[PDB]
Amino acid sequence: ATMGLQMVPARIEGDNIVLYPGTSRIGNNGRPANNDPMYAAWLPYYQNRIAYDMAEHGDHVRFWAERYTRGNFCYWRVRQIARHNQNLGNRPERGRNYGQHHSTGVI
RNA sequence: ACUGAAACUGUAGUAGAACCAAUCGGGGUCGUCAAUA
Repeated sequence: ATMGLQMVPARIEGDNIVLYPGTSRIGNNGRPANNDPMYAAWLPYYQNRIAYDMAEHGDHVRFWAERYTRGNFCYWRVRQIARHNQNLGNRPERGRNYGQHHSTGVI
């Protein structure tokens, strides 16, 4: 279960697998370096739900995200999301803390 | 400036000899499963 920290989001694109670390950078061991955020955004899907403006696997999407904190780590919480053609709208304000998930306001 | 006639292409001969539809295989048995937050 510790091995999941060492995995980067990836997409194959032709004969290449292309890594997508996002705003964070791949540390030497493969974990997100120096406590920068998780390589993928978290799309709240079940316990809190962010429908478009429900997204499915492999939807190309454009979205706002907010850096949120829990425990030793932080991540980009998807705040609102649109299909890549649509417009995601104006910058959202400070998100609500969702239990132990605390907003940083970096959006 | 006188049509020849009459005559069974029949008679004898086994599409057959040899070749395995076969070779191997206990109707058997134990460790999880799942990936997030």
